[PDB]
Amino acid sequence: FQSMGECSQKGPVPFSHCLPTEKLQRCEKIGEGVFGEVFQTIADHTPVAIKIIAIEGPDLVNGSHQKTFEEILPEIIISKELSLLSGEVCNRTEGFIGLNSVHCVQGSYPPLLLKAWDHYNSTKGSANDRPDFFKDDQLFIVLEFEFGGIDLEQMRTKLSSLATAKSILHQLTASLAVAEASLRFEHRDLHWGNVLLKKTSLKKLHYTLNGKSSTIPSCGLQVSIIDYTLSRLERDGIVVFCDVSMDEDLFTGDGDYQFDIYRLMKKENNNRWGEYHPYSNVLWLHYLTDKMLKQMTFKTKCNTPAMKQIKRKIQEFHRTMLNFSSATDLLCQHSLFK
Ligand SMILES: Nc1ncnc2c1c(Cl)cn2[C@@H]1O[C@H](CO)[C@@H](O)[C@H]1O
Ligand SMILES: [Co+2]
Ligand code: NA
Repeated sequence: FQSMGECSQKGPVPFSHCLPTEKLQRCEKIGEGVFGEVFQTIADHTPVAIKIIAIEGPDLVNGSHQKTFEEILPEIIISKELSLLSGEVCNRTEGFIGLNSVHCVQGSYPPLLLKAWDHYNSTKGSANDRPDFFKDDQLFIVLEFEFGGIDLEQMRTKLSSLATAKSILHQLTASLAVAEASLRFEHRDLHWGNVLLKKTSLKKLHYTLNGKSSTIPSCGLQVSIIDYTLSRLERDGIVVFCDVSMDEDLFTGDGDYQFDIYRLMKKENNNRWGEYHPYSNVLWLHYLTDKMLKQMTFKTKCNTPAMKQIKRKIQEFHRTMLNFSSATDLLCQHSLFK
């Protein structure tokens, strides 16, 4: 059965099942990675994001081998578990992205998606191969997500002030804490492409951690965490994760603190990726705080002592947070969030 038993179709479906004519025609490419492609479209007046990953074939795609179904299952499972936290009671958060559906699709790549791919290449430039070489027996996983807004990297020059950065860090820490508490979750790849920002009219956002509800001032933005390709969690003691113990390349990057975080995770976990080490979530939050202070540039600087104090408190968070054991420890004990 398709979509984890929430679609009545059995066996692979064509692209047109997921992308009927008007939905396909409205696709625009919004992102990419070695994994594949991300398109935005609209259905029932509501934007969605469609992540398309080739699986099970022998061709290199963007320079790498395609995952098998067994290899892609963890991202599918984790996407669903994290989405479901929006509807839970004891441990509840909307800070992970909604998952609408997941399909296994068979076919060559739609010409209309190639048109969108071309437009992105012509305007932004792509690091990927044009995905025009797939045959009619090719399998894909198509994940349809809630549209989460714009990634923090693309918002480098677009945020109002460091007050907004504080909200963003609080939202991220709370979401991670709730997922720790519910699922013994580690994201493991929370670079600034994976933090999405969308406008909200809500003044406060709500979460529940181990039965205790609280709120976070939004500063007009709702944060969504995406991309569970490297993530880990467990349910009733059964662990789902990406075993990267034998990966060379993941640990040899340079030129950004991001690449150090991979090495620092490996140090923390002794290269045993099945274990639960929620300190990895602290390391990613440190990397994001570091981006907030060193790479983000804000429309309004910290011009008054009250704004300079927010800046100082974020600097203080940066210099103290590595002494906390988990996002839960940070949320519950760090002075930034009191
Ligand atoms: N649900 C989303 N809503 C909005 N943008 C999204 C997504 C996803 Cl998933 C990915 N992206 C974009 O694609 C890139 C590669 O994954 C990300 O960095 C986002 O820009
Ligand atoms: Co379906
Ligand atoms: Na969200």
